[PDB]
Amino acid sequence: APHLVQVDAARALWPLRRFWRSTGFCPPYVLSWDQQLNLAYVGAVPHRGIKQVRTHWLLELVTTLSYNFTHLDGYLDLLRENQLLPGFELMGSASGHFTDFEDKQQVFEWKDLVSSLARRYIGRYGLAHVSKWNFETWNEPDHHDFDNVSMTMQGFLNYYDACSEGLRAASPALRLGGPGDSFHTPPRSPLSWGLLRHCHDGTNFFTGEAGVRLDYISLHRKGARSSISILEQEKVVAQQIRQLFPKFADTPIYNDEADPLVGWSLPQPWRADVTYAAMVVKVIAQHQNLLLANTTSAFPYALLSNDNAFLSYHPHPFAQRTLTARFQVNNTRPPHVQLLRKPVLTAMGLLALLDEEQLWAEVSQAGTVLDSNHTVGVLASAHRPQGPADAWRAAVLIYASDDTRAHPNRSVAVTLRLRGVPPGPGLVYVTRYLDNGLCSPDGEWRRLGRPVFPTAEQFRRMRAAEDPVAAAPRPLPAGGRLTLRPALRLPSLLLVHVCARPEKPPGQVTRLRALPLTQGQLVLVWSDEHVGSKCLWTYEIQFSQDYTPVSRKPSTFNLFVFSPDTGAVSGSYRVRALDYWARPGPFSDPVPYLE
Ligand SMILES: *[C@@H]1O[C@H](CO)[C@@H](O[C@@H]2O[C@H](CO)[C@@H](O[C@@H]3O[C@H](CO[C@H]4O[C@H](CO)[C@@H](O)[C@H](O)[C@@H]4O)[C@@H](O)[C@H](O[C@H]4O[C@H](CO)[C@@H](O)[C@H](O)[C@@H]4O)[C@@H]3O)[C@H](O)[C@H]2NC(C)=O)[C@H](O)[C@H]1NC(C)=O
Ligand SMILES: *[C@@H]1O[C@H](CO)[C@@H](O[C@@H]2O[C@H](CO)[C@@H](O)[C@H](O)[C@H]2NC(C)=O)[C@H](O)[C@H]1NC(C)=O
Ligand SMILES: *[C@@H]1O[C@H](CO)[C@@H](O)[C@H](O)[C@H]1NC(C)=O
Ligand SMILES: O=C(O)[C@]1(F)O[C@@H](F)[C@H](O)[C@@H](O)[C@@H]1O
Repeated sequence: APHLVQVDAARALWPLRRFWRSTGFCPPYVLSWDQQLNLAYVGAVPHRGIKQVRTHWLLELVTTLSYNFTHLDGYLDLLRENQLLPGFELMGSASGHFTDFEDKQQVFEWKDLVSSLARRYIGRYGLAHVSKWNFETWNEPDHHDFDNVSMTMQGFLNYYDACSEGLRAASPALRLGGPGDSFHTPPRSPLSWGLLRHCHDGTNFFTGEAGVRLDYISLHRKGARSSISILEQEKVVAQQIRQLFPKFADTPIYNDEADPLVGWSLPQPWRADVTYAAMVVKVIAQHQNLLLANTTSAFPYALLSNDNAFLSYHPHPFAQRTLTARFQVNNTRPPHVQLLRKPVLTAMGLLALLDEEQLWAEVSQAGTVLDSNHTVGVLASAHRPQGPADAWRAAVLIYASDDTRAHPNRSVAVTLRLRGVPPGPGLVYVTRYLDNGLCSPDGEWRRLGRPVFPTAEQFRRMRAAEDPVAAAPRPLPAGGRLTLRPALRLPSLLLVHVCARPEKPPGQVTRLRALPLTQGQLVLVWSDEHVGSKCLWTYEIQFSQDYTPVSRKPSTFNLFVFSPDTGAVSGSYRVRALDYWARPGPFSDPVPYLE
C-alpha cells in the first residue's frame, strides 16, 4: 500500500534554517591543484549550499619572535575565492614552536598568536566577514591527537582561555566554541567535561574573573550506519548539558562531524552512489522534524557538518567518504587530476533549494502516520518574496532511504498531494530526481569497466550521470493543487519545485573563472549571489574565438566541465542564467582563456 505525502502550502509553520551547510577534512597538500578543484566543486553547490570548511591543522600552515602566515594566507584566500569560510580550528604547533600549555610563557605566546592572525584576517577580509567564522578548539581533545604538543587537563584550559582572550583582543565580535568531542559518560571525556565546568564556573587564566566565554558547544556523534542513532545520541548529551550546566541551556549546539560511519578512508559501496546522498538528507530531515520543529524541550541545535571534504585516493575513487571522486590520470603529458561530482554533492544542491519557512507535511501509509524515523520522509519549504527579483516558492524534498542499505529489487510507490498554493502569476512546477540507475557516476564508471586512467570520452560519459533527471516546467493545476504518483527507487531523492513568475528577470552571473584540467579540457566555475532567484532551469554558456552556445543538458550546479570533441578551448567565455519561464538574465563579464 502506497506512501502518502501531504503538503499544505498555506500552513507556513515555524522558520526553517539551513543548518547543514558545512563540510570538513583533515590534511595528511591544502594548496595543491587537487584541492583547488575540490574546493571549487564544494563552493559550486548552488545558493551557498555549502558555506563552511572545517579544517584540521590550520596552525601548521604558520611557521616561526614572529610568524610567517604565507601558507595560511594561501588556503584562506582559496576558501575566500570559492565563497567559503573556514571552520577555523585553533589547532597546530606553529611549526613545532608550541610544546607545552602548562608552560606559563607559552600560554601568553598563544594568546598573542591568536590575536595576531585574527587581526591580520580582519585586515584582510573585513570584520563583517571574519565575525561569521566559527573559531574552534583543537579537534577532539580527548582523542590525544596533539603530536608533540603536551596537553593536560589544566593545559587544555589555559589553551582555551588564551584562544578566547586572544580572539577578544582582535574583536569582541568574534565567535569561539568547542570542545568538538563526543561527550561520553564520565570518567570518560575528561577534557570535554572539564572545559564546560571551567567555562561555567572556572577562573580565566588571564583576567581572574569567574566564568569564560563559550558561544557554542560542539560535539562529534556519528551513526555507526544508523541515521536516527545520530539524533538519539545528540539528545542524550544535549539534555545532560542542560541539566549539568544551566547557564548553557541556551548555548547553541553544533555536531560538526555528524557522519553515518566513522572512518572516511574505509571503502563502502554505499558511500559511492545515491545511498549516501539519500541518507545524508534523511539525517537532516530527522533533525529538522524531530528536534527543531517545536517539540517540547527544543534543544538549541544550530549546525550539522558532514565531514566529507576529503580527497579520495586510489584504488577507491568513489567508495570513500568524499563529496568528489578523484582521478589521478598518470599517463598523460603531464599527469593531471580530474574530479567527479558524487551524488552526495549533487544532493547538497537539492537541499540548498529549501527556503526560510517550513510548511506542514505528513507522511502516512495506509492509515498510519510516519515520522522521519522511517524509510520515506519529507522536507517542505515556502518563501516570502523579498525584492522584485523573486516570487513565491515551494520546495518539497522527498527521500527514500534504508540508511546504509540499498535495494535495487524494490520499488516504492508514493502519492504526493500538494494543497493550498497561494495564487499568483505563472505558477509552474519542476521535478528533479536522483537514483542509482539514472544518476550514478560510479554506476557509469562501472559500466565502462572501471578505467583506472579514464579518457576524455570516459569522463564525459561519467559526468553525464551527475545531474538529476529534470522535467520541463509544466503549469500548476487550477486551484493551487498538485498530485503526483512517482515510483521512487530505494535509495532515491525527489524535489518538486513550485515557483511563481517574478516581475523582473534573473540577475547577473558573477565571479566567473577558468581552471585548466589538461590539454583541451577545462572547468568553468561561477557564482550566483547576484542571480537573486532560485527558480532556474540552466546556465547558458557561450564560447568565442572572435559567441556561440555550448550545447549541454540542463544543470543549475555552478560548475561545468568543458570537454569539446574539437579540442578547441582557447578563447573567451560568458555565462547567464535561464529561469523556468525561458527568461534570460544578464551575461557575466567575459573571461578569457589561452592554452
Ligand atoms: C597516480 O600517481 C599518484 C601520485 O602522483 C598516486 O597516488 C598515490 O596513491 C597511493 C595509493 O594508491 C597513496 O598512498 C596511500 O595513502 C593512503 C593514505 O595516506 C596517508 O594516510 C596514512 C594513514 O592515515 C598515512 O600512514 C600515510 O603516511 C599518509 O599520510 C594509505 O591509506 C595507503 O596505504 C594503505 O594501502 C597500502 C597498500 O597500497 C598498505 O601498504 C597500507 O598498509 C595501507 O593499508 C597508501 O599508502 C598515495 O598517497 C598517493 N600519492 C600522492 C602523492 O597522491 C597513484 O597511485 C597513481 N595512480 C595509479 C593508478 O597508480
Ligand atoms: C526510531 O524508531 C525505532 C523503531 O524502528 C525506535 O527503536 C525502538 O525503541 C524502543 C524504545 O521506545 C525499543 O523498545 C525498541 O526495541 C526499538 N525498536 C527497534 C526495532 O529497534 C527508536 O527509539 C526510534 N527513535 C526515535 C528518536 O524516534
Ligand atoms: C614565508 O615562507 C615562504 C615559503 O613557504 C617564503 O617564500 C617567504 O619568503 C616567507 N615569507 C617571509 C615574510 O619570510
Ligand atoms: O571518521 C573519520 O575518519 C574521522 F577520523 O573521525 C574523527 F576521528 C576525525 O576527527 C575526523 O577528521 C574524521 O572524520
